[PDB]
Amino acid sequence: MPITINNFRYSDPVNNDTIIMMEPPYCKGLDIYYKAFKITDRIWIVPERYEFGTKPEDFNPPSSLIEGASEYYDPNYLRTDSDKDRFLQTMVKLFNRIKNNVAGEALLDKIINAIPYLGNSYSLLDKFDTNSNSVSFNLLEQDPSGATTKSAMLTNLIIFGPGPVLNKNEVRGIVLRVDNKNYFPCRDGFGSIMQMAFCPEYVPTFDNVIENITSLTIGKSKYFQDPALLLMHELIHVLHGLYGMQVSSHEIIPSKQEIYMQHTYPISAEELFTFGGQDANLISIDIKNDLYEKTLNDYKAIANKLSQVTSCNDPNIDIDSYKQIYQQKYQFDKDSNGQYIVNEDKFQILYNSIMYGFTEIELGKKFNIKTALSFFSMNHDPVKIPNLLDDTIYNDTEGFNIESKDLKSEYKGQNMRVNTNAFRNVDGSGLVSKLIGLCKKIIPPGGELCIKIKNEDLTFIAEKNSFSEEPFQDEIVSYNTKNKPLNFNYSLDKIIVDYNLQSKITLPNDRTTPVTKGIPYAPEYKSNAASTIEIHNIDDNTIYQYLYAQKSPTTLQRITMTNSVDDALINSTKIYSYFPSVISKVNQGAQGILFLQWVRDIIDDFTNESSQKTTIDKISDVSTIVPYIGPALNIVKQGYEGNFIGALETTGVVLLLEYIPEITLPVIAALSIAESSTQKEKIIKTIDNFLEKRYEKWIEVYKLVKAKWLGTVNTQFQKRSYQMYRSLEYQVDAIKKIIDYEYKIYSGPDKEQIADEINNLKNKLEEKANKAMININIFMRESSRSFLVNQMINEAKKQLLEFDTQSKNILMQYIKANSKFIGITELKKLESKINKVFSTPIPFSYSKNLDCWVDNEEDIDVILKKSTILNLDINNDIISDISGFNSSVITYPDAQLVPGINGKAIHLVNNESSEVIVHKAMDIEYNDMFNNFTVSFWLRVPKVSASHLEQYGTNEYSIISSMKIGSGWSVSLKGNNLIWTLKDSAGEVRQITFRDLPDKFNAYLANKWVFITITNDRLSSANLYINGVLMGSAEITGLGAIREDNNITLKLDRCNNNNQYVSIDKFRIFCKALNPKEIEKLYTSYLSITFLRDFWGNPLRYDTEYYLIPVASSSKDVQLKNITDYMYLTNAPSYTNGKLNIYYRRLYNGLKFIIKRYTPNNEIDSFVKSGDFIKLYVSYNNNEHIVGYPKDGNAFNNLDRILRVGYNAPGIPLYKKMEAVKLRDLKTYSVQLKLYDDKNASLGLVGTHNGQIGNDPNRDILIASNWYFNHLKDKILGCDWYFVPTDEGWTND
Ligand SMILES: CC(=O)N[C@H]1[C@H](O[C@@H]2[C@H](O[C@]3(C(=O)O)C[C@H](O)[C@@H](NC(C)=O)[C@H]([C@H](O)[C@H](O)CO)O3)[C@@H](O)[C@H](O[C@H]3[C@H](O)[C@@H](O)[C@H](O)O[C@@H]3CO)O[C@@H]2CO)O[C@H](CO)[C@H](O)[C@@H]1O[C@@H]1O[C@H](CO)[C@H](O)[C@H](O)[C@H]1O
Ligand SMILES: [Zn+2]
Repeated sequence: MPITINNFRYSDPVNNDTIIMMEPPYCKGLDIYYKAFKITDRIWIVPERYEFGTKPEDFNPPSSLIEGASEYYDPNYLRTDSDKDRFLQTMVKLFNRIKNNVAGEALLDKIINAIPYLGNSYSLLDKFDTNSNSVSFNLLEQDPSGATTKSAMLTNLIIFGPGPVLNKNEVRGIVLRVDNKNYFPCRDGFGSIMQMAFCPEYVPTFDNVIENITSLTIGKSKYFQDPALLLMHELIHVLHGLYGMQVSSHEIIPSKQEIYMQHTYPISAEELFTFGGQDANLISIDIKNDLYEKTLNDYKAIANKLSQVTSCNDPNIDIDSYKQIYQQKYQFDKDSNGQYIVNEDKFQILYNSIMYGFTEIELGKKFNIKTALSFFSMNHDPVKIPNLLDDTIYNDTEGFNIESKDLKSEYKGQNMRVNTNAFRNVDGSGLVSKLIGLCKKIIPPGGELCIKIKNEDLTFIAEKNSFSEEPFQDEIVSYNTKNKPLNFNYSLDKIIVDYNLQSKITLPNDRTTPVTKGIPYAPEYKSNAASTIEIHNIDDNTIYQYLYAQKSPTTLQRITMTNSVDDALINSTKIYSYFPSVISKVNQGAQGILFLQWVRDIIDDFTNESSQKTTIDKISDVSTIVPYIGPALNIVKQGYEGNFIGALETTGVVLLLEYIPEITLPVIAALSIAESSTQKEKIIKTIDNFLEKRYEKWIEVYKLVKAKWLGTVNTQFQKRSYQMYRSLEYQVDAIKKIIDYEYKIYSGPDKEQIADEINNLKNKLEEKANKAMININIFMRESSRSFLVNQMINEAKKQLLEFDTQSKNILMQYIKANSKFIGITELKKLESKINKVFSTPIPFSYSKNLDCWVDNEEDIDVILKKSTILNLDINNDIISDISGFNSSVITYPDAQLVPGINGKAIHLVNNESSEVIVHKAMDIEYNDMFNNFTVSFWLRVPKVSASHLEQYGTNEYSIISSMKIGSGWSVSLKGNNLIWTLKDSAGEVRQITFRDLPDKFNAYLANKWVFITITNDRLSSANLYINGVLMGSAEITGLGAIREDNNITLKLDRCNNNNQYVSIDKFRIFCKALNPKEIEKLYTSYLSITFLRDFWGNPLRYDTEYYLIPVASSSKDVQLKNITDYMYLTNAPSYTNGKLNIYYRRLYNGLKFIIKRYTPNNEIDSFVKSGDFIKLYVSYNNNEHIVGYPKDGNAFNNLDRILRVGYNAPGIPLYKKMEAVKLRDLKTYSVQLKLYDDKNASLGLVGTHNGQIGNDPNRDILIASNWYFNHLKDKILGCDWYFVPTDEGWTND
């Protein structure tokens, strides 16, 4: 099953197998050859520049660009044999990187097996034709004689070095010249040789600014991209091309009229599907049906075409071999006559796998590589990665993000501020960008002031012509018209599951007859070179002057801040600012006495000013408004100067846009019926088809508006955040340059003492600028949402309501015409359901679908998924919402991460910095107010000591709360009592108080991971569950509206004990009250079997001391009789406390055991996986002694074998090979242990047998026996063990 990646040096000799002299497709018949290397089955590498259709002068750096982002040019790259070996070795390493993750392994398998069709639309119908440069390349071989032989070879991919532009990779199918037109076999189902132009050293950079998630220690920074993910991105284009599904229509063209509009190439639908995520919805659902149908016809043509084949130009080609291979590729079936036919069910699964399965984003997650969030996310200058072949910089299992160097966490290996060894800045000579000029008329104190703006800083505004209007035209319902799908998507996880099951299919030999037919026509290189700049002339100051005014000079000079934008543009020493408080304190030349106070007062003013939030009652679905956006960017209405909040009350969120798009829609034509010939059966079907196509209009039109929003509205709100981030950074850079000047002027005694606290206050500026961006991103995210949900979607609804009433006339006149046929009973019943349907509008969804019912009981996993509105997961030390609604999450400096039930968990200590905040998305803002809901999470709290129950036993502290004013819900603790509280608008209160059990070894709030679930039914009661079992209940009826805080806060609040902590994992909210059967499935979903677990519920680890306790006899510890002798059970001591109502068996007595790997490899993991072979040691007198059974040693009933600690009799072998497993009892944190001999025979599971050895007393002695294997379904069993390590959260009293 594993795919083989070949190794070679460029200097290795030609062998006519893995190393050849290739004549590439666009050189066919010219007898020009290049050394080529077979990286794997059907993939070649040619270390040469992609020079096809070019001239030498195209490779030099031009003066400017016509379109797009920055481009790096270097004609000397990949010239020498040395350069070529370097290129070859880097590619091999990147292919090995891809192979070593199963996601990437599945991608490579699809590409290899998706062989092109031996033929195309203009080839012979009865024949397979290998005589085309679309499918085959020639190659020159030698004999021992020295004479040569022209053969040919079939292939899927050929990888070349980069063309002129080094940082823009390309994938292209071979083009054929037919009737003086370009024909692409990679576009109508057949496929072809795909040619890639690739360069691994030069990569794009992106940043962190817009992201919903935010850490305050990470902050905002730039990142560079992993070459392996860039390679995989292009391999997705190769995959589409090979199945012949390359999309080349319905492009998104940028408008380029105004200054603010970005100049790019048209964005293909190909690119958007490959990148994935939300921006694949720029293509509206109707266009996806067009593309699906196109490919369905193309494949049907091939199924017909393949059937006619009885010959081939190559005599050696076995015709029947290829037929079964193409049947497999295309998922064709056979009719009983013997012809190939398209099964449409099997087609839909194949089509979605290719177009919507592999995407950059989804691969990024599987590989732990950081990606951009949107396609329109800002690119910066590319960087160079000149040490990919150093394993200390980039390895073939983690890339840059290596765990042993602490660079996996928070994707720090890609972070340009942290990992400064891994990159170098690109040389200035070869880098070129599109700049536009902007000149303004100014009065002398020559004629003008001109600035240059970068194309990357401009905004993308989509053309109106780029979006469909097919949902507005006439649509004819009939009997035989079909249902269209409204979901085009496919799971990468499913693709992996499919890849793991599918049986191997060997391909035929890829050597074939020579290529003589055709003429090579290489497409000419479309140059992006330019000689001049576009200059714009506007007399008013735009946003671009307002940002340029905030720039500081690069010189160690005194600076001042002003509120006059025209002054700051002229004077080099002056800077624009929009914080009045900050402007005063910095401009006054600092005080000689109390200099530290002056610097301290700068920070207080910057904090007060930059942190300002507000709301507007008339804009009810925007939680956060930042007032200073107007003064900073010059977004202002006339007669509202210095009053941005009034300007927003009057105009609405549309004030923030730089281009107002037309939101009015044409009339949606009513549904028409063409069904004259009618039986009674065919009428009822035509009524059902009429209702379905009516439903499909609402969804089609909704998704059309969303597409338009994404390309024309959302892109404008996105840039405003970058413009604010740039602005806030300009202000921080200035204030620091003021302090740097005034520090060097300052003359006092303690200058050297306070030095580091001055640098400590300069750091606090960037902290408060990042906290400001949290509000600004919430403002732009929710404004952009409000314009979609309200303004734009109301236009769709207006036309859709009119579409309903017009189509109801047409439906009930068709009913009138054929009303007679079973009237009395069905005509009345059929009319009743129609009036129910058409009266109800269909709701618009901005994110996931609010479905909190789900067809009575469809399926418990589906019910749980569908009803989820919040779900916190922790990936690579980042906490985020994965539910679908994508609520913003804020992680504060001292929120800590610890081992969890399946990954890592949140850990909260008792100070104000230890905090996690979820700002609820607007879609789920008020779902708690009147409706049912459920909250679930794993909890772990330490055993409260006898002292702290006396001190802090009456202190109630909350740990999770939505409460303001004070209304909401909260989870709180008080001594050993768990408390759920529910409080409404009018001050009504309902609580559940759960008294924990006195036996702390069996208690829920005594240092163990336990699963909490709290349901809330408004028409009855709220129920508290722990591990799926009901523990408490309280009545919720007679309770009004609940009006929460917009943030759900995870924090220790009003807790007096400064040493208190808790741990919370998998925090989740559902929009309904779960029943016990739904809870049980939720509880057990988290209990995996991959990793074993300790007594506390955390992952069991190697090289860690553990005390053993048998589950069946939990009041017993393990003791040694003597070294080299047996182990046995003893009564463990205990602690009782009458007045405080607590007691427990004392921990940490008995033998210390240690687990080690039986066959140590070079792993980073210290986690014990189920099935791992292990060696068990006892740690006695700080020495390690092996546990095992000696050959023919003492044993009860000849079958229960007595274990021996550190046995070493000279001759006799000791069997010590053990296997750690989890065979039973999934809810308990126990593990079993199987013993083996030298020949791999089971000596049994480890447990105990009652008896006697010598004249010792009667003891439960430790043994190994196969007896247990016939008893694994018993409720209690003697082979289950707790592994108990010492923990901060349990000390004996
Ligand atoms: C109760 C007991 O002594 N169990 C130990 C067992 O002893 C054997 C006989 O018990 C069974 C059993 O219950 O497992 C009886 C079944 O009918 C047998 N089933 C079959 C053949 O299909 C099994 C089976 O033979 C074995 O498991 C082999 O794999 O054994 C037990 O009744 C018998 O006792 C008397 C007998 O009553 C009488 O004729 C006369 O007095 O002689 C016998 C011995 O005094 O003895 C059988 C063998 O000695 O043997 C197994 C061997 O692995 C265990 O030792 C088992 O004790 C369990 O051991 C566990 C871990 O080692 C753990 O300590 C449990 O708590 C013990 O019950
Ligand atoms: Zn692409």
